[PDB]
Amino acid sequence: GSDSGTLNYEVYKYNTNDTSIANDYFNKPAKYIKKNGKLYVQITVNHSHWITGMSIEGHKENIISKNTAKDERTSEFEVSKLNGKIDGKIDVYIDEKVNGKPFKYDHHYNITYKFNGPTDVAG
Ligand code: HEM
Ligand SMILES: [Cl-]
Ligand SMILES: [Zn+2]
Ligand SMILES: [Zn+2]
Repeated sequence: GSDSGTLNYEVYKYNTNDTSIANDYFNKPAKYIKKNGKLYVQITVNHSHWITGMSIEGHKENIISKNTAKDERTSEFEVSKLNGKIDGKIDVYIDEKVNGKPFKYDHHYNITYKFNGPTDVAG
């Protein structure tokens, strides 16, 4: 195997096998890195300015890069596995026009990640 690379994943509605409304805001694929004996994923979101916070498996995002022009950011999370489901949280805050009409949105959600990374890279 390889201790770094890309991995496919999907974001599911919490504790279901259904695609989350959140899923479109997550760029695919992510990357993974194994370092200091631990496993990490590096996930890029779009509409970054709408997503005020993220955590996975109880760990808050560590923002490693931002692209202000594309309204994207890349966040690193420690994970217990590269293949399988891990619950996470996302905070969303929107206050701007949608189709010309003011829209406001302020929610904190649970989500379930399904990671489809390699099975031969252990912690
Ligand atoms: C204009 C933008 C958006 C609209 C109109 C919208 C609308 C909705 C609606 C109607 C629900 C169902 C709530 C319920 O029935 O209780 C929902 C749930 C949800 N939304 Fe939002 N949403 C928007 C943006 C976002 C964004 C940017 C994210 C995250 C990046 C997000 C993440 C979620 C999550 C995680 C749920 C819970 C159910 C699921 O996982 O699909 N939404 N949204
Ligand atoms: Cl979490
Ligand atoms: Zn809030
Ligand atoms: Zn809410």
